[PDB]
Formats: sequence, C-alpha cells, structure tokens
Amino acid sequence: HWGYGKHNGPEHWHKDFPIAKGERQSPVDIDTHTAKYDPSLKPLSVSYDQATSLRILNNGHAFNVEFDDSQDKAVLKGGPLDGTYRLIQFHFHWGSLDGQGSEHTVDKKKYAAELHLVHWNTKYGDFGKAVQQPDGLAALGIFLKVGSAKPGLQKVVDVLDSIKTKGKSADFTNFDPRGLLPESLDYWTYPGSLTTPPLLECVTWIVLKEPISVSSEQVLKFRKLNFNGEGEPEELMVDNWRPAQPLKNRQIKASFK
Ligand SMILES: [Zn+2]
Repeated sequence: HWGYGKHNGPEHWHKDFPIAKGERQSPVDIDTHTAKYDPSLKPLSVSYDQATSLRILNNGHAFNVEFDDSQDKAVLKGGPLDGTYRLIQFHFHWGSLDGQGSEHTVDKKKYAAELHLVHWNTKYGDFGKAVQQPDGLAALGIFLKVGSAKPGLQKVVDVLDSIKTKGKSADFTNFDPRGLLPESLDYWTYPGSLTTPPLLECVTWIVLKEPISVSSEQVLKFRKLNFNGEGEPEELMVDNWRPAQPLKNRQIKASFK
C-alpha cells in the first residue's frame, strides 16, 4: 500500500487515489511575494487551555498525539474560519537531514519538519462526516527549524522510544499543545487537502509564518522511529513528507502586511 518508500511514495498515490491530481491539493509552495494581505481575515483564535491529550500512536506513517474531542475543549476559530473546529490530533512530517522534511515550503525553502494540528468542524458532528465537506477540517501548520531546543516538545520526544514501531501506542495524558506554538500567530491561508491518502479536499490550511526552533537532539529522536512493525526489517521513519503540489486556481492570503 501507500507510503514514502522507493516504490509506493507520493508519485504513486494517484493510482489508488485519483484526487491526488485534483484542483485543491496540499501541500503547496508559499510564494511570499505573491501572497496578498487580506484585511477581511478576522483574528485567529487558538483556545487550547482545556485540551485533553489521551494517547500517542505510531500509525506507520507518522506518530499522532490524540485528543479527547467528544466535547468542545481545544478549539480553533477565527482567521479565515466560520464556526468552531475541534482539535483531534497533531503529528509531524520530517526529513532524513535538516535540509528537508516540511510539506509546505516558503519561497521553495524546505524546513526540517512541520507540525500539523488537525481540527474538525463541529457543524458536521464527527470527523468522518467532516472530511466529506469542503470546509470540514482546519489544519494549523507550524514549521520547525533546528537550533535551540523546544522545551514543550521534550515530553513528546521522550516517549517515542515506547512507540518505535507501527501499531504501538502509549498513554499520553496531560500534554499541553500550547507549548508547541511560536510567539506570533501571523499566517498564510488557502483551501487545500489532506496531505496523506485519501487526500480529501476538505481542509482550510492555516500555515504560521514564524517557525519554532527544536534541537538537533530532538529531531534526531524523530528519526529513530520506524515505518515497519515490530520484528520486521528496520525502515527508519524519515522523509515522511509529501512534496509541494500545483497551486492551480487558488490564492494564498496573508493575515499580515
Ligand atoms: Zn500532516
């Protein structure tokens, strides 16, 4: 099935998921000189104070930190969004080396990694229903560069040893995702898709301009994870990113001047 390997990687996905060649696929390159400031964007609201993390799972293509989304706790609203979007999980994409790993690019620059906080529109009742709607999901994307350590990431990095292989999970309660945000909430936004199969075109992307810094030691530990299951030939979980897709008939809007 699909993956990031030599023979099942992003260039192959269209065979099982024809929408891979669709009109609003993600990620994209953000051309900073062409993105236009949009005065109509309302302020972004990230309300994570009541966030309830539950578990961390290696799903064979990334690790997801999963949240309790049975009630309105951690929510994203404002910005380009109408209504309320509930946090369900976050995960990362990263490279084999610091010079690649992000999905979105900025003037073709690739960051070492990219964090995705995934939220679904409560007007559709559940995540499964939401992904079938053009405005079903809101994904907050945050770039990672290598430099100083990110204290708020360390609890994540330290549990990775316990979920090395596909299908392993671990209890992961009381994790505060506010510790992963940069100082500024300046952002770019555009209509897009899931970046993994089924690649559904249901996502409003909100990509923050300010990267967070993580340490070499921290990202090194991401790269010790495995795509494979327990006991199988070791394939390091690295370069689990989809490259930039054609922008087509879309405009990227900036929240800032
Ligand atoms: Zn992602």
